[PDB]
Amino acid sequence: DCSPGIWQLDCTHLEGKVILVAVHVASGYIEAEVIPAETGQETAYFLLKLAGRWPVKTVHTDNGSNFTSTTVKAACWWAGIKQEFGIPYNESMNKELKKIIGQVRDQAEHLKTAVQMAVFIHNKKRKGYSAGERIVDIIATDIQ
Amino acid sequence: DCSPGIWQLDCTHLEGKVILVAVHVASGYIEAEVIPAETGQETAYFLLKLAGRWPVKTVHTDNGSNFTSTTVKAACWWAGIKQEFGIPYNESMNKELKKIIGQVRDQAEHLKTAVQMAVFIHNKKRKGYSAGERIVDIIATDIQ
Ligand SMILES: O=C(O)Cc1c(-c2ccccc2)c2cc(Cl)ccc2[nH]c1=O
Ligand SMILES: O=C(O)Cc1c(-c2ccccc2)c2cc(Cl)ccc2[nH]c1=O
Ligand SMILES: [Ca+2]
Ligand SMILES: [Ca+2]
Ligand SMILES: [Cl-]
Ligand SMILES: [Cl-]
Repeated sequence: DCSPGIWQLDCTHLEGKVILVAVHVASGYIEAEVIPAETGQETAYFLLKLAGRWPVKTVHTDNGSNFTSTTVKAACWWAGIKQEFGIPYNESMNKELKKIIGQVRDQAEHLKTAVQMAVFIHNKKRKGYSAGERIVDIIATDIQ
Repeated sequence: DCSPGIWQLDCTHLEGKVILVAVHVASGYIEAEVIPAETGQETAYFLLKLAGRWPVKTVHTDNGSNFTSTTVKAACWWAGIKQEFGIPYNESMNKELKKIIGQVRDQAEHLKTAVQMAVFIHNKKRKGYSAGERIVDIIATDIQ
């Protein structure tokens, strides 16, 4: 998709741990972190954090049951976030992010550190704007 | 100050808990969260997260000893962050953010939720651009 308010939110597993990945669809910009466990509390918290930082209008996921908890629904309600239905189920940021995580894995002891390093590398890499430059360009243009 | 790479990073205390607050100096845009405890590990982790999301060149703090830990220094080294020395010690986002936190405190059980709600309110409030609009404007203009 390409609307500037659309985000994709999924969890991946690595080293018996859970990584929450949010992708700004229009830009490829990512935010991610290791979460203690795959729960509605964690997801709702991540969403509130995301919505305070970017203009999040709609969120899609590849696992719809991710968004059934009362806590998630309350976070989306409070922040004014809707579920995206204009993206069908049939990218692979998860493999690409895991590729980068594997590249920097030894640069840190804890996976959570490695994940942030990978996010940094992903968002700054030019290919020629970076995802980080693209998101601010897309959002700033959408204001004016 | 007004350079687009300058951030201010402090901790506040509330309800026997610790809130890490990062302020984009040029825009007034904030990121914050409740951290388990006031440690170098927590600060370094916050900094890596921040640097992967925004172009962080320099960081100032009101408590210089915040940045003495080996872990913090390594995070700044890795991300290419320098300590800001162009801002002297003699804003009050901490009182203003605590004001908003107190306004929404009952809207959530856990302080960490309240804090994100306050960040959201702060960043979206027009006064007439919002801090959230100002930061993307400042950063996007600084690319082109
Ligand atoms: O390895 C981790 O997961 C973070 C970490 C780092 C570190 C911080 C930034 C980049 C890479 C590693 C660290 C670094 C030093 Cl010089 C000493 C203790 C340290 N202790 C830690 O826990
Ligand atoms: O109160 C918290 O700190 C978060 C939270 C919320 C909540 C989520 C977003 C905004 C406000 C509160 C919640 C909401 C419902 Cl409808 C049910 C269980 C819930 N349980 C929780 O832990
Ligand atoms: Ca319930
Ligand atoms: Ca040491
Ligand atoms: Cl280490
Ligand atoms: Cl509650």
